[PDB]
Amino acid sequence: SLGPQVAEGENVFGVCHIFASFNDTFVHVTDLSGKETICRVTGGMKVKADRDESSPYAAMLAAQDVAQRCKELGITALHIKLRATGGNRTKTPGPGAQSALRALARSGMKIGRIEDVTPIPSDSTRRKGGRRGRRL
RNA sequence: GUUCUAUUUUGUUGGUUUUCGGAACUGAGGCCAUGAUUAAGAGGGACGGCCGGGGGCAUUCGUAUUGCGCCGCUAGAGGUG
Repeated sequence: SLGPQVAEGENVFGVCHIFASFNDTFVHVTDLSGKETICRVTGGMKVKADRDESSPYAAMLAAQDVAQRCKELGITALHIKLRATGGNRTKTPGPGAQSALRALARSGMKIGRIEDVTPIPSDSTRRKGGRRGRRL
């Protein structure tokens, strides 16, 4: 919550691990090595309904809570890690990904670099489901 | 040359093996236009390089999933129309 940095000289950098699932929106702010984190508020905490924890409404509210909480410390430069479900499951980011990318800069924080660190398998195991799949 | 014999035969009577006619063995020959059609827009096999997620054995690398050990923050995380 205290920053000994000078405002005019440099900006304190950081990274964000934005997990985009089909039923939740995880945004996770940690420091440049990733061991010691800062703040993690989800899209399921901002809405009192499990149906819309990956809705675009839920994702941009989590960015504002990150924007309000991290402003107390002083980290304005924020790198971005876009992470999908990965593995044998889908590698496509969920619908609550772009809006989490979209709101937090508008509250006043500065964007670093965007990277895809999705847990993509080289060669994965058997995907969940049978030989016919998730028929419905 | 070796083995055997049908024989015409010794003017008619008794011995003998030759020439005589044959069947087989063996030796030196002469001679033959002296004996082999090609290699299938078929193959077999060889040779020489190249080619193959071809096979088997050993070796090596790579995420990912699950779980464990350590650290930081958390009241929600999963799942579904």
